Amino acid sequence: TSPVIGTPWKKLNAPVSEEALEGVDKYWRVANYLSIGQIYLRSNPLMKEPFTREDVKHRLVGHWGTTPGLNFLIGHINRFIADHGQNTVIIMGPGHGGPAGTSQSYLDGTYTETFPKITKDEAGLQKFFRQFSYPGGIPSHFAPETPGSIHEGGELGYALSHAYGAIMDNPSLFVPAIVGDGEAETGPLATGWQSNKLVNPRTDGIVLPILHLNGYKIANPTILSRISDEELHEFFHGMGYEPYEFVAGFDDEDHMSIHRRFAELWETIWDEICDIKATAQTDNVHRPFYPMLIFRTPKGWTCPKYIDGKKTEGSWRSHQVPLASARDTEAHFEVLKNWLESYKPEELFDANGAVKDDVLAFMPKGELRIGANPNANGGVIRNDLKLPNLEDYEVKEVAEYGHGWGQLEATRTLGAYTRDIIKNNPRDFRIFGPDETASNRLQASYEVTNKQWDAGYISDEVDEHMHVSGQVVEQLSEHQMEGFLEAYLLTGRHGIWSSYESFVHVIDSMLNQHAKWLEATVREIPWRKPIASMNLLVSSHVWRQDHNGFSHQDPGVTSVLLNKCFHNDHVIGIYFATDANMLLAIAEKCYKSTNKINAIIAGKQPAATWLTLDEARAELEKGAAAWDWASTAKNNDEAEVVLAAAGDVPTQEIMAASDKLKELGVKFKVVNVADLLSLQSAKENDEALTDEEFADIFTADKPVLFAYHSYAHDVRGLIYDRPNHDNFNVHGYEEEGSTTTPYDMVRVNRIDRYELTAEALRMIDADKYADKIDELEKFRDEAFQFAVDNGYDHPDYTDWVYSGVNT
Amino acid sequence: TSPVIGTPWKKLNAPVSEEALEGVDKYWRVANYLSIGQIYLRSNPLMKEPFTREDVKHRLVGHWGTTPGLNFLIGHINRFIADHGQNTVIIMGPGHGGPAGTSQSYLDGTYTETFPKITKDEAGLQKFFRQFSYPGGIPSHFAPETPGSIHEGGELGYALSHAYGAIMDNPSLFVPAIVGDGEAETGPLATGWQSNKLVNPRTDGIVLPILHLNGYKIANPTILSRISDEELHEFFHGMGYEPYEFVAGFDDEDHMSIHRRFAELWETIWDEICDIKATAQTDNVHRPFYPMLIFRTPKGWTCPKYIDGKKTEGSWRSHQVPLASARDTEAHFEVLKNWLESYKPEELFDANGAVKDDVLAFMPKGELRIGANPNANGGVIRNDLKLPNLEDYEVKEVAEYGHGWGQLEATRTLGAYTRDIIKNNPRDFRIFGPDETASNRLQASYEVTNKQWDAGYISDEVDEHMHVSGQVVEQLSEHQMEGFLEAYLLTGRHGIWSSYESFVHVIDSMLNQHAKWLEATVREIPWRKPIASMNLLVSSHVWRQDHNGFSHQDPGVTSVLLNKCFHNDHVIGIYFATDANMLLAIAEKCYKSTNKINAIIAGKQPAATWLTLDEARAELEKGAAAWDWASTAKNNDEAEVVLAAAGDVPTQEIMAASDKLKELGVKFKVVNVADLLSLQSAKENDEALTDEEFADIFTADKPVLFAYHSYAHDVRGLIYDRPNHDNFNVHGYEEEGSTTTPYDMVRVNRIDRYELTAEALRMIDADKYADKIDELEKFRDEAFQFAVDNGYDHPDYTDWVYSGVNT
Ligand SMILES: Cc1ncc(C[n+]2csc(CCOP(=O)(O)OP(=O)(O)O)c2C)c(N)n1
Ligand SMILES: Cc1ncc(C[n+]2csc(CCOP(=O)(O)OP(=O)(O)O)c2C)c(N)n1
Ligand SMILES: [Ca+2]
Ligand SMILES: [Ca+2]
Repeated sequence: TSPVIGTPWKKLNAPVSEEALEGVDKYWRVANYLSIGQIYLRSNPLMKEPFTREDVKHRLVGHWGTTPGLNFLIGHINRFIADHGQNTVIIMGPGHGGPAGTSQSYLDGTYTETFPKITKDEAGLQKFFRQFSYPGGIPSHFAPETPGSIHEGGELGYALSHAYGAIMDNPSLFVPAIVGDGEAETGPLATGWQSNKLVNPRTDGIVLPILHLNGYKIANPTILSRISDEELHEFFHGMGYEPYEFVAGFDDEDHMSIHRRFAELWETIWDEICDIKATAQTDNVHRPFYPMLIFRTPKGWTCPKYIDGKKTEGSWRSHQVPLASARDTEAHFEVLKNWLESYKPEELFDANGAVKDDVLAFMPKGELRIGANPNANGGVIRNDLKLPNLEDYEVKEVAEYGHGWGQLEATRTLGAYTRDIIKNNPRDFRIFGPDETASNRLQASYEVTNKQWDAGYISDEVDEHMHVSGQVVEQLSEHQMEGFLEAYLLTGRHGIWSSYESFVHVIDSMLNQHAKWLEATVREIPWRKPIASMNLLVSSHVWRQDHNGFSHQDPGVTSVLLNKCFHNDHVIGIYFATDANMLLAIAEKCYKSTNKINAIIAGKQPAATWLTLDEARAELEKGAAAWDWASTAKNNDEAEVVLAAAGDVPTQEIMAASDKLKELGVKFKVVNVADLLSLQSAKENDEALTDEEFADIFTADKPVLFAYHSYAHDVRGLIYDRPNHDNFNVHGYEEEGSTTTPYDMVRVNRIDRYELTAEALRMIDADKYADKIDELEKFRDEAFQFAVDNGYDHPDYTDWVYSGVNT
Repeated sequence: TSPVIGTPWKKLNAPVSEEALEGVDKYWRVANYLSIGQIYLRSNPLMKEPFTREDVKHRLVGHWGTTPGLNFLIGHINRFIADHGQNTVIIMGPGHGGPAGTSQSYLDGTYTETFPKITKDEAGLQKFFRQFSYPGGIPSHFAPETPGSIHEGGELGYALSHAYGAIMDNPSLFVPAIVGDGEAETGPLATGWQSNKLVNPRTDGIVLPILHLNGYKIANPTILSRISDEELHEFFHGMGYEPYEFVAGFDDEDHMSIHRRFAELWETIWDEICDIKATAQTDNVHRPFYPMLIFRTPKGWTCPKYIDGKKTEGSWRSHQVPLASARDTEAHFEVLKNWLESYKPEELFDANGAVKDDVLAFMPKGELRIGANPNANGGVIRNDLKLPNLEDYEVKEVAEYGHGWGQLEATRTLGAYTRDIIKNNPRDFRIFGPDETASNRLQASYEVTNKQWDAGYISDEVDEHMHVSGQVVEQLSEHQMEGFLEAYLLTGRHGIWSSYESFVHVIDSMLNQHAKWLEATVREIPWRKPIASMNLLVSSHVWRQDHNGFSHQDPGVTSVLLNKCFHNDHVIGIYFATDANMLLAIAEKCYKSTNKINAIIAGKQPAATWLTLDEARAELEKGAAAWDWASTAKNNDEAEVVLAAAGDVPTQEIMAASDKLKELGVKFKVVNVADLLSLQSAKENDEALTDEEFADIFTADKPVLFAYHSYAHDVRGLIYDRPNHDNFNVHGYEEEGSTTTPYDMVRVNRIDRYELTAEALRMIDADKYADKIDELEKFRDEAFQFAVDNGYDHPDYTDWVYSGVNT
């Protein structure tokens, strides 16, 4: 569970001291100086004579525009943290403001504690400026290499989904979430505002949304800066917020007047947030209007108003660098010098290059610091879940009645197990769902918890399994559900979410950014401790989207995840729950895992159980296993064909084909694949089957019929350098299907049992079996015609039960 | 359950027809005519010449002031019921407006269907005017003898508690509840207004409170008529009502315009109530402001404006009769004649004496009639409870280890039993409690239902066992709990309420009124089918109010109920649950019971269990038993003294005395009274023990030591004519006690085991035993001193178990 840090939700009960504001104004000046430093200077950080074009970087990389606004807010938030003792994480939406985030960590001391080479003197300062967005150095964004970051802000949109995920089950946590006014135009951001109806002010922390209304994005004004102020205020009132607006920097008002006005506005906002938290201890079923701050300042604030007779301060022109070169002419270098000199660094550093005591006296200490708070390194908070005994959830009937028994909905088993994990790990585990938790059969969790809902209630006849507090959250937004969970994990908790397989593609780009976050962490951030995995139940999959049709038929997230499977990062898991027992073995491995995205493809549709839990754990350990109890061949040499499957439905059809092939006395080895990456080149993936183990399972020389859940391309790409790879006949999804029957779905994708049988016969001897083949092909048309005439599948398809069952 | 009658919550969707409103004014006129007739005329209803002073009544008995106003309202309600098809019960707050309710029943034709002797002609009018409030006739109030009444309104103040009880689990029922402005000054009424936070507009019906603001009570203006209209409006709004005011009859405005205005306002109020009922099918968690009608009309409306130079219309002087006598002078007869003529009775009756057809054409028919509605005759709705199996609740351990076993809280047993009653009779059974349901140990109910609460919710940390709908209701008003349950039974449902014994006295007057309702019903109202019994758990009793003290120590309710045990009405049960097993037997008896007020005196303290369920049934069947197993005497001749207890605690002390009498070789009978009315004079009660059965149990010649739960005066008055009654030595509560120990409570009322032992010896041989008697007296003064010194009771009192226990 999240730790209670400092003295939360405390009013100052006194005006902000003048000496604190002089601190903030000094922070701002030194942060802006460090920020311009990182962008423009390779050397001479303090402009010791001689200071020349030689000291300026050859390529200017990084963003000024957003930065001075961020520096202003973080200065004021640091003052606020020290005065109040408030557990604070910032979300930097404008992640391209990376200079503001590195400057923060430097100034609060966490940069030097984390990277000892980066000292507090002229030497460290030189290295600090140079290394920014520099080969062999650190990124342009508020990346995971930055202490204080749980949000890089590279792909804009997720500032609010992450803020709200961070405060869930974290009642002492305050999150200023700084939202770009351009970011506000993305879809993900636009729905994120609505998150204030899915958090409770007693059991969760508090998000303060801050609209960085600097008027501009890259090359355009922003919608929200160019609509009437009355429309802007209404918009945020209508999303359940109390909008405050701060305007500064558009006139000659002196900086200390600005700090006084801001510090007083912030404390008035803070006082309302404390009354919300005090009220929540008595009444947490009435949703308050949560403050938010419209922060309207000029983009590029404090840079030169004009450069080359073009407007730069208060323009889109300041977004990257207001001055495109400092090397090209004397005059341009002069501009950089007067700009850097405008902050008066001579008042900010002592002789040996360190920031003066009186610049940092107001700052917070120890774990309250932005860069040192454990919420911003949630692995140090993360505990192992108390897991219940896996054996308690096993489908025992496989052992009694034998392989292929029953018509169980596999995902109900993961539902029972996940229920009891929530029972034993209250406040540490959450399920998210895009209005699909029940549809994906995880509703067993409602036995120990509720859907968290902090909008209106109306009736017990409709409002089932809802409470203002609960470990399940649903909104119809893959972006919200991915976003919430990501931040929950990054702040040291655990969970899972489910989606219909086709609509996983809505958050492909979020999976990408989270993969990339994890790739960077395992590679080069050993201080950033492991977080619980992002566990995604991919269900209501293509083969059984026969009730919804072509729109809902796309297993392609497999292809997308395969694009994050390099360099032995081991940050991606792709699992095919063959059955309920294999789903348990995968759930066990995923729930115990850290630093991964786990895709678990599992049918929710009635299907057979093939494996005992013991057999499934043994198979999962390797990723693929021969099924000796289903093989007719006793060794590889005897085997005329290999029948391999990956997925509940490809396994059903391959297992049905095996039975028809066994009636013709064919010698065939059956193979199951639960771990896609177990098939990956041994050269790329040191956890994959060895080429000797691969050859053992799939044989060295025989024809392999491979029925795959997703697109054949997936497998054909993975096994390019595997032994016997040219003898893989890989059938998968083929962009065929509609509103039809389960049999038609596999038929039309040439993965139905009758086709898989015919293909095996073709691969053994098309001549010897030309007749049986022809008969199979005629049966396929017969079986379709049956569906069209009757409106359900032929009973040969429907009523089949593995020969190996005793009924 | 309560039946769905007519087309409930229907909008009219058109103006009221002129024809309908002509109807209502005729109704008003004829009902004013029938009402003055009942008060003043013994003969010659239609004033056929000669009409003289000899057609008047000698004694003028009945109330006018309220009646014209009631007649106006009832008329307009009948128009409403007929146009809409609305399930409707009225509550006549000013029950002294009896003439209005009888007038109603005659006109709707339920009077002639119930009393075929009272026909629709001059002959029937003559019987009808005579019979009213007249020897060997019918009462002055809206008594139970009147179809449409479930509320006499003799004892003012219960109008709203009855209205709100009536609507509970009755979603089709509409209850216009007419409240006197004088009734409003009473406590029970003043608190009754708040019942709108304890009812739900989906699962319960609607009460429309109508304040009959006629300006006056008997001799005084009413407070609510002489405060500003602004305060009046704010008052009702503050109590969660939408107040509507109708002012009429204080100017020369024509009757037909008054009708037009009123019907408009009525249909506007009805449209609101329909919108409330429609909304509630979707949102029944948000409490609406319920409409209420301030009806401001002159008291005595349509009486002479003056009589003998005294203001009568719009004055307290019309309260009874504005015409003090119609026989004292001729002038006074003229005033009566003129008054009766101003309704133009020749337009209302045909020369036959039938009320014409144009007068009733507008009226409701069938079961929608105020008279015919089954909710006003609840017995016709009353089903038997599906009762669970009494054996399933038995304390089995008395068989195992013998009489006197355990320290169980008896009320917990009653509570598990009643829990299962609710579970099996959903929407048919209710528990009421004045914030004492848990304190009296009846909270097992919370397993299957909740406390009904329709004010605000705030937190799951305080709002336990509470839903907007449930079968348990709690307010800190004994008047509300008693009132709600009364109306719940009258409308043909079942329930129980519990109270601290002392505080049952708050509602003595309501026990009186309901007993009298039941007395009259069983005597001469066979058409009024039998209603479920008013079952009252009387716990937290005098002996174990050692924690609260003197104020909480009053078992008087027994004394009060005995004053309603006559004529073999059998409308009062007074039971003492000896233990949990006696309580189950007493409970089943009460829950199957009808047309009774059952008072069940049972302790909630840890006590011994004396009887199996079979010994309990047996003992309860007759209402007293000899405990063979307890007696040392094997017959009545051998016995030296009879020990008798009524009540758990007297039973304990008597049984402990019995063990000290046993260890001195004394021979004694042990008797237990469970049903107090079994000791009643067999002259007075044909269910009481016969003088033979009595003398058998209590011997005919032996001295009887009687430990009585309550005041000794009770038993001393009940047995005045019983065998061996002068030999009864009755110890009971004697207004001694404080905040003290359990022993000191019995000690200071001379009913402790040591005094009971001493008295048994004093009644055998004051002299032979003067050494044991003196020693017992010295231990009483020595165990009290132990308790003062150590603050718990002497181990001899505390650790005692009956002889006949243990493995
Ligand atoms: C999803 C996405 N689309 C496009 C971009 C490219 N992009 C990066 S910064 C930016 C403008 C952002 O402006 P705003 O949020 O207003 O930031 P600020 O003014 O604070 O720099 C754009 C289009 C992106 N990073 N992410
Ligand atoms: C508790 C109680 N106290 C006193 C009375 C005696 N009583 C009968 S009528 C009456 C006045 C009632 O006036 P209101 O309710 O305003 O009746 P209305 O004006 O409709 O005649 C009184 C004091 C009573 N019935 N009940
Ligand atoms: Ca911007
Ligand atoms: Ca009155």
